[PDB]
Amino acid sequence: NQIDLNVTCRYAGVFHVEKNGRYSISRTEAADLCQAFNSTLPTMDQMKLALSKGFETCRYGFIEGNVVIPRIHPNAICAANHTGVYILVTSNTSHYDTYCFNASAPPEEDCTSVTDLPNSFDGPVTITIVNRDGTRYSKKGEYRTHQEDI
Ligand SMILES: CC(=O)N[C@@H]1[C@@H](O[C@@H]2O[C@H](C(=O)O)[C@@H](O[C@@H]3O[C@H](CO)[C@@H](O)[C@H](O[C@@H]4O[C@H](C(=O)O)[C@@H](O[C@@H]5O[C@H](CO)[C@@H](O)[C@H](O[C@@H]6O[C@H](C(=O)O)[C@@H](O[C@@H]7O[C@H](CO)[C@@H](O)[C@H](O)[C@H]7NC(C)=O)[C@H](O)[C@H]6O)[C@H]5NC(C)=O)[C@H](O)[C@H]4O)[C@H]3NC(C)=O)[C@H](O)[C@H]2O)[C@H](O)[C@@H](CO)O[C@H]1O
Repeated sequence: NQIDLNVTCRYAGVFHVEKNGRYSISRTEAADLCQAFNSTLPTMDQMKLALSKGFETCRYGFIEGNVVIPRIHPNAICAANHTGVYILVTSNTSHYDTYCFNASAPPEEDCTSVTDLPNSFDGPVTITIVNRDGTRYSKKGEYRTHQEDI
C-alpha cells in the first residue's frame, strides 16, 4: 500500500488534508487521520478563528459535525461565491477531504513542513506527508481503525 497525504499550512492550528486523490476520505477515516496527526476534527469556532488568520481552501472537508469550506475571497467555483465558513447543505455522497486541528501549533500561520504522522501505528502502508513546497516525509505504518475504510 502507498498513501499520500497532502497537507496545508496551519492557521491557528487548523490545516487541510487531502488523501491521494481529491475527496477520498470518509468521516471515520478522517477522524482516524487527524488522530494520527495528534490532532482532532476542528470545532466550528476553531475553523472560524483559522479563517480570520488567513485560512481558505477550495475544498470541502470534515470538521466535527459538518462538511465545510473556509472562504475569505468570493470565487464562483468555491462555495458558490460565499465567504466565511461555508457549510455543505446538500450532497448525495459521503467522501470529502478533511480538516484537522493541532492545539500545539503556533497561533497564526505556520507554513513549516509537517515531518511526521506521530500517532500512526504499526502497519504495512508507505505513508508520505507531502507539503505544498514539495518536501516529503515517509514512514511505514497504518492509521485506519475501520476495516470498511481499508
Ligand atoms: C444543486 C446545485 O447546483 N448545487 C448548488 C451548489 O453548487 C455547487 O457549488 C460547488 C462549489 O463549491 O462552488 C461546485 O463545486 C465546484 O465545481 C467546479 C466545476 O464543476 C470545480 O472546478 C470545483 O473544484 C475546484 O476547482 C478549483 C479550481 O480553481 O480549479 C480547485 O482549486 C484550485 O486548486 C489548485 C491546486 O491545489 C490551487 O493551486 C488553486 O489555487 C490558486 O493557486 C494559484 C497558483 O498557484 O497558480 C494562485 O495564484 C497565485 O496567487 C498569488 C496571490 O495569492 C499571486 O501572487 C500569484 O501570482 C498567483 N499565481 C499565478 C496565477 O501566477 C491562486 O491564489 C489560487 O487561487 C485552486 N484555485 C482556487 C479557485 O482556489 C479546487 O481544488 C477544486 O476542488 C468545485 N469546487 C469544490 C469546492 O469542490 C459545484 O459544481 C456546484 O454543484 C452551491 O454551492 C450552493 C450554494 O448555496 O447551492 C447549491 O444548490
